[PDB]
Amino acid sequence: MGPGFDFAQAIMKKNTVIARTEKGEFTMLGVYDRVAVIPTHASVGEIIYINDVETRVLDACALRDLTDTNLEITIVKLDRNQKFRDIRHFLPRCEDDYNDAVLSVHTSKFPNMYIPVGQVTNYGFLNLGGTPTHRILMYNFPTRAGQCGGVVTTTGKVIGIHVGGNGAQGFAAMLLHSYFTD
Repeated sequence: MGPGFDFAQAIMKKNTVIARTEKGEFTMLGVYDRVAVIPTHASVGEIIYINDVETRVLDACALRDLTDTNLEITIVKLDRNQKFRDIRHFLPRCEDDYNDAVLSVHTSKFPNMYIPVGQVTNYGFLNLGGTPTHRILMYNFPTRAGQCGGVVTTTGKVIGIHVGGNGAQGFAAMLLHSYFTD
């Protein structure tokens, strides 16, 4: 409908796949080469389905900060025959607050879904499903089961992936440029 939705659509149309694990179907953001991200609660194993194709997992790393606290981001390298468009230049370098974000989801359940979530707070610490978690972004939208892995964007920046909610607020794990240096 406007420039926020434009940037979000551009990311969804080229940099997402549908990932299926034993724990469900997730929006999965491809960042560069064969490297993607997914919430750690997806429990990625040795094999994952990518757009309903059986795919070997070459590497999976559940990120933690240097306090050894959960960040809820798993970086996956996929044995796929095709590279993602490199979007690392759209990743923030530092922790920050944002105005006017969009949460975008693409699964069998919720195809072509875009949600204007408004102001995004650098929330920091969250007890996420009983797990102490750092680098959490918060938005005041009643997000639902099926939106985990959703991409959070502003115009020109990919800032996070949706990892949970409490019925009134939604929570995303930050993406930082420093996670994807190679």
